[PDB]
Amino acid sequence: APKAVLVGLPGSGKSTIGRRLAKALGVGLLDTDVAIEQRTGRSIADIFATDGEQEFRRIEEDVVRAALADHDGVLSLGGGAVTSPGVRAALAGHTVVYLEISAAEGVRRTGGNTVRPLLAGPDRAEKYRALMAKRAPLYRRVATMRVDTNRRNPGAVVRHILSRL
Ligand SMILES: Nc1ncnc2c1ncn2[C@@H]1O[C@H](COP(=O)(O)OP(=O)(O)O)[C@@H](O)[C@H]1O
Ligand SMILES: O=C(O)C1=C[C@@H](O)[C@H](O)[C@H](O)C1
Ligand SMILES: [Cl-]
Repeated sequence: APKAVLVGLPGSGKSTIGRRLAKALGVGLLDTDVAIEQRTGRSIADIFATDGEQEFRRIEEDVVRAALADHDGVLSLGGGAVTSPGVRAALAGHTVVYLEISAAEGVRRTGGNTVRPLLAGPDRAEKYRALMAKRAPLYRRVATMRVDTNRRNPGAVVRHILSRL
């Protein structure tokens, strides 16, 4: 089982806090987004564009289930993995760290638009707040630890988690 599974909105720090937390624990980071682009050989954008979200979500879920069983390090989920109920089910019993971020900050953290199909285009503030409205209940539902990352720097978020594992 992972030492911890990080979830939260795009730009909440999953990948960054993931890396740093893995380094601190001396374990591997598995980043499901990364695991998908390797498993498929495609970008996340290319999948969303050629295959659609439903098809991404299915590939994501399979990867997520395997990671949850096979990885003993830090597992960072794609930002919308929690929208799959099979994902949410496979999370039950795990150490799930919900990185919380305000919309204004999240908007700004994602502002060099990392790809992110679902944040792409203009009206990014609006889209980000709508992602938050829909997913926040889902993150809270799967979370065993909620960490506010709003005015905490990545090292402090890492320490807050480490101290609570
Ligand atoms: N606690 C934090 N404080 C400041 N910037 C952060 C923090 N967490 C992440 N970031 C920055 O925000 C950007 C998005 O982080 P990332 O780890 O890619 O988020 P996610 O994996 O959740 O999309 C990165 O440049 C990272 O450097
Ligand atoms: O639905 C989402 O919020 C996301 C999906 C993909 O772009 C990536 O899996 C990412 O981490 C965000
Ligand atoms: Cl994300």
